[PDB]
Amino acid sequence: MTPHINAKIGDFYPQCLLCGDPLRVSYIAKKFLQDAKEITNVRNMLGFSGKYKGRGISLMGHGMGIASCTIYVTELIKTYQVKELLRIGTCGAISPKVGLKDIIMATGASTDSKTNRVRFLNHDLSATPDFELSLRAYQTAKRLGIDLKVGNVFSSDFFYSFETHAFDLMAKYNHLAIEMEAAGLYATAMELNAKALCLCSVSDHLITKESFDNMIILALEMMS
Amino acid sequence: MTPHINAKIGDFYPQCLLCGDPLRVSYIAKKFLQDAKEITNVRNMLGFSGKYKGRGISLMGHGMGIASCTIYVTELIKTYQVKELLRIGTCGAISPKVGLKDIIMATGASTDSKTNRVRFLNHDLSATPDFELSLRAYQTAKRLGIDLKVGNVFSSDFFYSFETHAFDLMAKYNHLAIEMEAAGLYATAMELNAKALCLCSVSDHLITKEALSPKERVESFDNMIILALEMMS
Amino acid sequence: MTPHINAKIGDFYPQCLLCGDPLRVSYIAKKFLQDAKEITNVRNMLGFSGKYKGRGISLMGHGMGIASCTIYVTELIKTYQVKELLRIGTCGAISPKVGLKDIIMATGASTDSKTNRVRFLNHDLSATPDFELSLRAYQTAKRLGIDLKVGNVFSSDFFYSFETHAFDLMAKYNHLAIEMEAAGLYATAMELNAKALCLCSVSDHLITKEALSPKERVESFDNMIILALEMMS
Amino acid sequence: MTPHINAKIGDFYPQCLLCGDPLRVSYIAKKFLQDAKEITNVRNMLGFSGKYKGRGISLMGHGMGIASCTIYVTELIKTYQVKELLRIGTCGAISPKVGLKDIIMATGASTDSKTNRVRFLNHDLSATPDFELSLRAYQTAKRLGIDLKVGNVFSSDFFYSFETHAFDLMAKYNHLAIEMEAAGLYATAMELNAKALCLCSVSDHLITKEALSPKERVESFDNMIILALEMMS
Amino acid sequence: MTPHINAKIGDFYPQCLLCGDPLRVSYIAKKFLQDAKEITNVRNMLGFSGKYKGRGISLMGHGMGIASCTIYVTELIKTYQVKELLRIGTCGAISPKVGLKDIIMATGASTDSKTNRVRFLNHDLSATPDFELSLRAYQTAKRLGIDLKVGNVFSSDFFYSFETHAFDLMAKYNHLAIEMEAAGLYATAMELNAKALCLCSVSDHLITKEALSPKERVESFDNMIILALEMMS
Amino acid sequence: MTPHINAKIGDFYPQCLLCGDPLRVSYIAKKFLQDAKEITNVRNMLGFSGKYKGRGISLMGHGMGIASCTIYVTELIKTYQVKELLRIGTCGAISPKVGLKDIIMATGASTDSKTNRVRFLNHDLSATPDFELSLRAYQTAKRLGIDLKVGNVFSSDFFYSFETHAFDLMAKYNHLAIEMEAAGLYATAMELNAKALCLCSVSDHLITKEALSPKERVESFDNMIILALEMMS
Ligand SMILES: Nc1ncnc2c([C@@H]3O[C@H](CO)[C@@H](O)[C@H]3O)n[nH]c12
Ligand SMILES: Nc1ncnc2c([C@@H]3O[C@H](CO)[C@@H](O)[C@H]3O)n[nH]c12
Ligand SMILES: Nc1ncnc2c([C@@H]3O[C@H](CO)[C@@H](O)[C@H]3O)n[nH]c12
Ligand SMILES: Nc1ncnc2c([C@@H]3O[C@H](CO)[C@@H](O)[C@H]3O)n[nH]c12
Ligand SMILES: Nc1ncnc2c([C@@H]3O[C@H](CO)[C@@H](O)[C@H]3O)n[nH]c12
Ligand SMILES: Nc1ncnc2c([C@@H]3O[C@H](CO)[C@@H](O)[C@H]3O)n[nH]c12
Repeated sequence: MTPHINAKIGDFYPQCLLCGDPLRVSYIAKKFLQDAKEITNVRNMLGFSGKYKGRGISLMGHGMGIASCTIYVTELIKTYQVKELLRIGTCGAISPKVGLKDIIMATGASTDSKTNRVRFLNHDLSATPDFELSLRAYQTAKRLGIDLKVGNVFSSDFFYSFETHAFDLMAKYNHLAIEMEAAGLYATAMELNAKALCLCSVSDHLITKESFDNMIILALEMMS
Repeated sequence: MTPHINAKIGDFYPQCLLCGDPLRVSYIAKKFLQDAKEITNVRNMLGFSGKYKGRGISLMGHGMGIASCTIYVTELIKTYQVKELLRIGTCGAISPKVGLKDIIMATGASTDSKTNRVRFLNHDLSATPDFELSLRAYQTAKRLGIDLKVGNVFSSDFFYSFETHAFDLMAKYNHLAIEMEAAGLYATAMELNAKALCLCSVSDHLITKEALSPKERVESFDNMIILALEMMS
Repeated sequence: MTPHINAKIGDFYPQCLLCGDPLRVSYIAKKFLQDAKEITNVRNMLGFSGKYKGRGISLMGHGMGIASCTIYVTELIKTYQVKELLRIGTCGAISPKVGLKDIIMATGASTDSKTNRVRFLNHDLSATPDFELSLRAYQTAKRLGIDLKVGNVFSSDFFYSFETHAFDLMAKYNHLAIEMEAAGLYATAMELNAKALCLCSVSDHLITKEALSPKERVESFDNMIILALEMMS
Repeated sequence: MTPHINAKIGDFYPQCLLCGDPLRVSYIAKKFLQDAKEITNVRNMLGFSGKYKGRGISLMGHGMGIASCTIYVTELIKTYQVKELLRIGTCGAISPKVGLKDIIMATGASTDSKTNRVRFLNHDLSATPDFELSLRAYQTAKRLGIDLKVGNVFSSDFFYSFETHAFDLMAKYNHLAIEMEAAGLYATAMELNAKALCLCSVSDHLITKEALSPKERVESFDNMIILALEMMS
Repeated sequence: MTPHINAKIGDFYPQCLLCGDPLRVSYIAKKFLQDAKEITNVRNMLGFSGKYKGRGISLMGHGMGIASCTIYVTELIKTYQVKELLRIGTCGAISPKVGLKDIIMATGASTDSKTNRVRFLNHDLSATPDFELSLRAYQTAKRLGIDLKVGNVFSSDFFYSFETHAFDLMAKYNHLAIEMEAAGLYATAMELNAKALCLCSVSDHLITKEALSPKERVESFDNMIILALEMMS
Repeated sequence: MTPHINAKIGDFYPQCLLCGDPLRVSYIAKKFLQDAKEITNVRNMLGFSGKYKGRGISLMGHGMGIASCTIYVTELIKTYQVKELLRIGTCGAISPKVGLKDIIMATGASTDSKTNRVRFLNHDLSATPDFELSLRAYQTAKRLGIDLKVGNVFSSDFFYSFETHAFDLMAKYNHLAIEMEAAGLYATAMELNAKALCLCSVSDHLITKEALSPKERVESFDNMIILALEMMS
């Protein structure tokens, strides 16, 4: 076990969905999985294992911020042998190319964190997902009739930003939304030779100021 | 209200104890507070309001890491008018001068985060607590008989460090332990003109190599909890 | 009629193949492009327009290094109205998952350059290609039987590196090879709302030191050239 | 015997007051010490030993700027076995919470220097004083009826700043004044396991534009001096 | 022999004139050299050897940008035994001290590149030419009657800058013009213990927006070419 | 008139010799200057005005480190209208090209300071002297038979370095010795459009550990002193 997860070794399936909110994790388990079982609950951060169309899938909460997400993903990969990690979170849109409830696939995750400079020789790590997973998401979305928005996200250490004047420039450079974990998810899976992908649903639009079941079904179907 | 707290304005007393683990927040509520009332629970991050020896105090969980801690502390100060914030967390020791279950008062919080450079002109912000709260901690601990170790902590973005070779250097510069929130709590309270202090109890020793169970991280630290409650009385 | 291109507006088709070496650009025009016409030649950096399976395609040399690549790509987009930019080049392998003659599709381009920090608020810009273009490359490679390797590249300001001790760490973080332009092409295309993708053929293995002979170098690369022309038509 | 101090080993008491200005060091020796003795004079940077109310105490100049301070402090600790170093300097106020001639105790020293990143892994070192000395100063100030302001200072490489637009942000983050050595004093004493503290009296008010004269910066701060001598007794 | 130069070892003279544009290299070979042989042409990047008024000298193109220039200079020094490198080229004026057609000798080259921090301990490398070459340029221009402006240049990674708002500041600090290679040339010559100098001629004024005609760009730089060739004699 | 200089306006000649040690400044006034007159003494930092071979010449102490040197140089130029600043001093050699008693002319000054990044858009400022002054020194040294060594120096914030393992790399990049002010003097003179040059005499070798005796130090420094005074005539 670990300081942060109290599941037995082997309780996690090799494919795992991730959200920051452990209550969204619990919602998915109850609504979409058969024979769901809570397997961890340290710090109220819940994880579950269960079945979707007969196939095992795990769920795990990772909290908020790159440092929190990195703890849980590192342990899922190294201790619990998880191979495929699909984050399904929320984000604040900053681009006119997306609207409320749109699903974004993050093909790159920029950041204001120092974590990847520490990891990567003080240079610029382009934090990216596994390509096969990104291709799988695109094809799965197509057969579900979901319109996938695709681009970069900006993973910030700040929910309440001190650089809101720079949102336009981020959007100019194909950043569709801001969240707070993807660059850490991506860098950790790169570090540990695992397959990761971030999808986020737009819950706020930061420019225009304006029930993610479709993203959940997308994630479950691409793990089938 | 706020995106991460569903208490209404006025639910928090202006003095608030803080832990990363909302279950520790839950444990302190049930055991030490009379008429404890759960006042927030978004994302399972629990907060409480209750009285301690007749004086009202609040409790709030802040999650793990500077980014998580900053969200909750910002919201407590700006929206819930919390005035004094006392973090009582855990940490990993990197100094021979401390052992398991020792209490550390962080008079400075160094960091490998970029957050304070972003806040502070790309310069070095020396993240520090409110001196009056630190003096209270020292005096209260003296009165209670608690041996308070005082020094810097290092607030890291990494629980699993890529720089374990640097631990002796950190300890040479008076860093007693590593945790992951103090520099953010301190900078946020500095930004927002509030009073903050970080106390942390040693749950791991990174040199003599020990570690405490997740249960033990809630249960073996009543000394630090009582010290915090007494400071706020 | 930019400082570095003397074509007229309208001489470039909206899809353009890019190489650092203008002589390779010339090779492609003479071997593959019907009705190939030279349209620019400032600094001996040649560009061409022609047709491949009935579709208009342009070709342009960009020289070596992010700064050189950035000049040409900026001018192609902002003056000559190029919308899709497909770069093919060579690279030096640093990963045990790729070998000589492999074709790599760069789904991200890390860098030791300061250019993207200058462009992007002194933060970390994750320099990435257009997804629909990468989709086309994968689908076309499968169709042509090419076993496309997919991962990051590291775009360096140094051909002769001062950090060869870091190659294993780059390879651990899914960098398959080093070249010197992709981070620049990707960031310029992101800035200017254009669709770009980089493919590179492994001519040299920086770890084992194996290297293609000149005849091998042109034996392969022809496949990469066909891939690029096929995905653009 | 160092390049910068020509005292003999054993001339310094373990407790030493420090000023940047050696003529203030001279002023203190002549006015407040019995049996005072000039023990060093290299580069006109004077130091003295003598008694204050029967008790031995040393005084030493450290010049202006972190690099100068670090030289003298390093030598006082490593060569002359000084254990307690109390700086009593001057500063320029940037916060409305203080005025001319107020005394400030620096519970942290932010900086625009690169020295602490060089010392400390290119991370953020929170340069802080020894807590027991800081406790000593608060208690003695109270005991003497001296009003003592407490907060951070910002130690800059610049007397003539290029970032005066940033002073309000500094003041917002609890920086009461700007001086040029405390960060280096603090980090050197952390490096070398010594006890250090910085007090500074406001000699310039950067928001209203007052500036005392050179004569005045030596003679107008007797309360800070008496405070320092008292906490060393 | 080298990946980017296909001359035989010994084909270059120890003194080599450098220019970014290989067609300008060819122009110099035609108008100023006798018995000139083109000795290298990889990537259309021409180099020559021949006689300037009876004295053997070489010419070599280096492309655009620090990374491109560093490749060619490194190969000239380490493989082809070049000892004195004189670089000429154009620049964009940012100071009121220079105007169109002025020749600038760069006694320092500042930069927005990360390359010298990678080279030099992440500190500030002051990239400078060989002094004897600068003195020889100064005496040769005086003798030839050529007015030589002397100061710093700024070597940018960006031909199309994102920091045009900063040009006045660069000019205040004695940056007369912007180009894209000198900082790399100087750092490379310093690494490899070779002598190097950069002259540049103002073809464009980035402030007043004046520019030379197409004819003038062909014909106005002969005085700089002659100065270079003469100081190699 | 300034917080650090109590000279009357007009007390300084427009040509000023600088040295960090005010007692060395006094020594120069006392031995070489006709009608030498003390004009400032704030903080025991002496300065003088007088005549050498009939021409008026000022001397000024600037203390140790970039921050201190910047204070005095800024005030000399801005308040006292000093136009030409000739800095002498000592240095610690790190290159095998120089030995004890050698006089070094610094045509560039690298640094580990953050000052020039703060000054210069967070980019790399190449700190360089005025070229005319460098020629004057070379020509005067020639006339006087002095074998003047020319290259870069490294201006460090640290007398007691934490990076001694890097000295060989510094010397590789043509850094002949280490001192602590030149990068600041140069940047300040660039900022304020003044003419400055740094000369330093090798008193110690940090590689071979040779050192000049306390006596033989003063006879080696008269040569550099006379070089400086002869340049200002
Ligand atoms: N402006 C923003 N708007 C909506 N959601 C987010 C988020 C995401 O939601 C969480 C913050 O509520 C956090 O984990 C992050 O992934 N970050 N920033 C946001
Ligand atoms: N060796 C250790 N290293 C880093 N952080 C912690 C902590 C603290 O406990 C949590 C991480 O387990 C988080 O709240 C952090 O601040 N305890 N032990 C730690
Ligand atoms: N070790 C290496 N091996 C093969 N090719 C390259 C390249 C590519 O080839 C060019 C340098 O020869 C340049 O344009 C870059 O894209 N960089 N580094 C390389
Ligand atoms: N407005 C001001 N700004 C910066 N430093 C100082 C100082 C201090 O006084 C000296 C500079 O005058 C030096 O010791 C510095 O720490 N006094 N007033 C200052
Ligand atoms: N604004 C500018 N104006 C004129 N020349 C240049 C240059 C020089 O000309 C080349 C770009 O055209 C480049 O390699 C450099 O040598 N850079 N920036 C310039
Ligand atoms: N290793 C070293 N050796 C000799 N001199 C110096 C110096 C020079 O001498 C002073 C240090 O005593 C300082 O101000 C600088 O000018 N810095 N570092 C030195």
